[PDB]
Amino acid sequence: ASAPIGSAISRNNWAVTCDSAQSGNECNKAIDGNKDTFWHTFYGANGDPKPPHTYTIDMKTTQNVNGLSMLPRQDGNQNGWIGRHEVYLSSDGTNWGSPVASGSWFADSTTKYSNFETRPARYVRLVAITEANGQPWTSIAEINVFQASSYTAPQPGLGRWGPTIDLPIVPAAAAIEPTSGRVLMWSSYRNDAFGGSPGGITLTSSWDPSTGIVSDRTVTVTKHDMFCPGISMDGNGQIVVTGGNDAKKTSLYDSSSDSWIPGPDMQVARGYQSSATMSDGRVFTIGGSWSGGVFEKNGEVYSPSSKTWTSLPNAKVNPMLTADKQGLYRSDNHAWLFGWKKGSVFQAGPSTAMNWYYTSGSGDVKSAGKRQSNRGVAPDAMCGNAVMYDAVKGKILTFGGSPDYQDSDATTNAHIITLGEPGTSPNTVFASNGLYFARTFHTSVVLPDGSTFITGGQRRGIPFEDSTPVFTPEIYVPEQDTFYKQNPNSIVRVYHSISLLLPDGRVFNGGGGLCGDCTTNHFDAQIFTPNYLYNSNGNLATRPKITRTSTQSVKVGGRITISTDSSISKASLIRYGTATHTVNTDQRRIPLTLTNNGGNSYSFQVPSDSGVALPGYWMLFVMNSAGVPSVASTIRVTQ
Ligand code: NA
Repeated sequence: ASAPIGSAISRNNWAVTCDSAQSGNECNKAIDGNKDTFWHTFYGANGDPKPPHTYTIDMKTTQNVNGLSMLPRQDGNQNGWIGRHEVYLSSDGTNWGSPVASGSWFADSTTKYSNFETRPARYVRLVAITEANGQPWTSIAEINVFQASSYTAPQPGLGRWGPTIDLPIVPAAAAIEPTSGRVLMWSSYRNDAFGGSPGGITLTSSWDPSTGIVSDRTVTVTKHDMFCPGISMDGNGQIVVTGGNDAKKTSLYDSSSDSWIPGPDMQVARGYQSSATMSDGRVFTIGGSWSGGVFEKNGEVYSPSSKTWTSLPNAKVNPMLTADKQGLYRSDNHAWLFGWKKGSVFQAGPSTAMNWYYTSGSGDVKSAGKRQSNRGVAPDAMCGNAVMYDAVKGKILTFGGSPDYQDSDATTNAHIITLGEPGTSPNTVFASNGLYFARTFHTSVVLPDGSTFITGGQRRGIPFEDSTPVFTPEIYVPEQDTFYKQNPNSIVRVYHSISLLLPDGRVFNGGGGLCGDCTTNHFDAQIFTPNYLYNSNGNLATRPKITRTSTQSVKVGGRITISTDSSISKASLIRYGTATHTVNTDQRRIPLTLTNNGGNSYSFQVPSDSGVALPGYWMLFVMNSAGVPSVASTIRVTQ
């Protein structure tokens, strides 16, 4: 199950309108209180009018709406089950504006919801754009509207949440398809659960920011249930998904062909391990005792060229283990890994102990010291996040998490780690005064400007429970060494949520749950629009445009020339991300130094070090003096 974010509104006084209704299947059947009676559009003898179909509610009064429920026809028949939909609010009944929520509902008879940010409204409208099976009708047994306890206008200058994207599944794993710009999400063998999988199947779903279409697809070709895996975008631009429910499998997603390809089996079966792309396009993985057994799982490395997994037994997991109470089952999970110089992998935590992993010969691991500051040695921060916001200066921001995977209090601790040469002890200091809010299970993304957006989580880690939620996101401004609270959202994002940067510079935040019958499944996502996209008036700012790119594929050391429509002040490269269970080893930012060629023409050099400019796909963003970013240009960086 799922749940609405508010309280059901009294349907006493309501006035409802439909595009059609078959006698017996009248509009009002939908708000009668009887799950046995439903509204149904014309059929048979009345004809079969295709969708869109519409349900308009006049609540007669103004309420703080925050959601809606749609209980499908419970008579064993599928006819009229809403797939694609859009929800609109209106204070007047004429001017609706943009949908507050849209996406697709899974084809089943469970109550479906639309949770959205609170908005004062008198009129509601649900548009059924499609029928779950491609049929013409639309049926609704019961429809409810929810209200917030109160309404608080988002404050100016602190970004905005919305709209909500409804999905058929809990997006507990997501990636950005670099070629398409689509957000790819996967759950498990089921749309709402992982437990009891026969393995070999994965439900996936894609959201296209450009069209707003949510398209779903079952993957079986790779004979893998991709729940609880390792994710890395290799040197080739292919997404490497490893283990999880099918502990030894590897599945390869090729954005280019929009296809899933079976990969080689890992040497060791793992679940909940982290994997990281190396300076040579290879993928390194270590740990993962959630599945495939609980024992010391040393490193192994994947060669996209030979399509082999090679064990690196001397790349020892032991030094990176946290002191988790549940033991190894959790202690080797979600390592904060970063591919660095010369085939090295840096492990920034969660363990207090940081380490250098080497991939030559049978591997090696060297101690890089302890995460600490003037405030002390940092404790284990299981499920804390780690973001490399300046790969040129080797700057990594770390924050939140807790000593144990669950039933532990989250921290406010935040640190800056500055990496040097592999084998050396990096410098670590405290970040400002730490987070405004302790959190675990939160997610984060590095934005075009080098700031880090941090959202969701809870104060105390209790998987599948929406307790002690943090609704206030924070942004860390490196230049200022300051954290800034942003406008709060309304939907809890704890265990199993994700965040990804979209090519347009907005953040996609979604998921949480995946616990079957629980009422904590969130079959949605929301868009956060950072303040850099607005002007003072609260309207959207005008964005520089990249009118030209000399090439869309460059070698490390390579030079790119672009023309813009306006004079640009700054530019950055951001590696395409992948995310699951707080881990995102693919994203990183490179601040570029621009050569002003006159006539709004500029050139920049891509770092010559493939351990900085890890190969794969990147997004190029230009900023005007105002600080407004362009939408990204996609650049393939090859070694
Ligand atoms: Na009814």
